[PDB]
Amino acid sequence: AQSVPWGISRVQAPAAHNRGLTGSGVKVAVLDTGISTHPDLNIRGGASFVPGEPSTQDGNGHGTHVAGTIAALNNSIGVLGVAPSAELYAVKVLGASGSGSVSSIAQGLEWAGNNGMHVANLSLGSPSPSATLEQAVNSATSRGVLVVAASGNSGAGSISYPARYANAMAVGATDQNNNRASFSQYGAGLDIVAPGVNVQSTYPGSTYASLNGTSMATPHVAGAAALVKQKNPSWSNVQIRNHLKNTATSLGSTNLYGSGLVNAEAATR
Ligand SMILES: *S(=O)(=O)Cc1ccc(C=C)cc1
Ligand SMILES: [Ca+2]
Ligand SMILES: [Cl-]
Repeated sequence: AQSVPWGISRVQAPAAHNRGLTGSGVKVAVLDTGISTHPDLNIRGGASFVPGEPSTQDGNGHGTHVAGTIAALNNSIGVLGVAPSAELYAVKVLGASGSGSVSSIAQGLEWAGNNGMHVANLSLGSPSPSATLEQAVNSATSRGVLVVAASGNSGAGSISYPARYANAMAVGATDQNNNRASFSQYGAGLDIVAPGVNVQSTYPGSTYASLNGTSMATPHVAGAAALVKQKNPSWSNVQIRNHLKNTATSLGSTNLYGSGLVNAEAATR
């Protein structure tokens, strides 16, 4: 049996699926700890930039979890992604510990821009800026990648990097009441929010697990971007980003929520 995690329903992905929109034909890179082989995922390719971890399999769990929020397969098992037919790429930039470097992350962004990705999900970041990282965000953006990044989990009213950069689409986290999760960073540069509490997804060991974080919110938006790109193949990264924001549901101040809660139904209508 398949179930639909609450956040997938909250962003109204099923309404898009019912119009034939699944993310088919859209390439989405998950820049994270890898993605493990899993019967509810279809991994098309990828690359590793973590020295000593040359495989793209996931020794941590987070990247597999993020991948399933984007793209868990629509079938009779497991869960269901926002964009269940997205073409899914494992771009390992963080090791099994959950950390990498700005260089590995930048290499993953450059890979995305050199390999035809439409969306790059970066459920990662730091409170400090990075010139290396910034250059790579801008380069990927110039190559047509929509960079979608987590705002961070410190609870502060400023957002972390790379989400803070103008050419990243910064995503904060909401709870089941459509309030900002206490940990979700907010403030200048915040673009949008999505579910990030008690998010069930695919997990290594061919299982399913729940996590909290802006890392869980981000892939809802990356998946919604893929739905919008399938509907509107000619659109740029900027057009997709703007449309997601323009069709989001206001939840409160722009400082706290950006444009508000992503709405895949309104974005694909
Ligand atoms: S996540 O699991 O919520 C991990 C994570 C995401 C983002 C940052 C900073 C932007 C840090 C950790
Ligand atoms: Ca499934
Ligand atoms: Cl729906």
